[PDB]
Amino acid sequence: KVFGRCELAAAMKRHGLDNYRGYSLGNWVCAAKFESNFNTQATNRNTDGSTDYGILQINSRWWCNDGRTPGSRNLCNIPCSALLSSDITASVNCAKKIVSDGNGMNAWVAWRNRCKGTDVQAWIRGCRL
Repeated sequence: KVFGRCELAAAMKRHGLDNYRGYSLGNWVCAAKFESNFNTQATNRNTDGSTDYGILQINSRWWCNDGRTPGSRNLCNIPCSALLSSDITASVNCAKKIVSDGNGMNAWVAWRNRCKGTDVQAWIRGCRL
C-alpha cells in the first residue's frame, strides 16, 4: 500500500512515534519518504547479502529473519514478511527498538543523509492531526 504523506503521519502518530526518544513525527515521515517512497511493499538487497524490508527499510541482518541471511539475528523477533503488510505495527515497534540502540535515528542512512539538518516539520505540514 502506497501511504499518503498525512495518513502515514496520523498512522505513525497513533502508534506513538511523535517525539519517540525525542524525534518529532517530522523525522519519521521524512525518513519514510526516502527509505521506500511510502511503500509497504518496498524490498532492497544490500552489498552484504542482507535485504531491506518495507516502509522503514529495516535490515534482515540485525532485525527480521528472511531465511537467506547466514550470520543473522532477528532481535525484533518477526518474519520480514510482516514488515511488507498495509499494517505498520510490526514496522513501528521494531523501529522503537532500533531508535533505542544508543544511535538515535542515525541507524537509518536516508534520514541522517537527507533528513537530519533540515525543516523535517514541513513533511507533516498542513496535515490534519
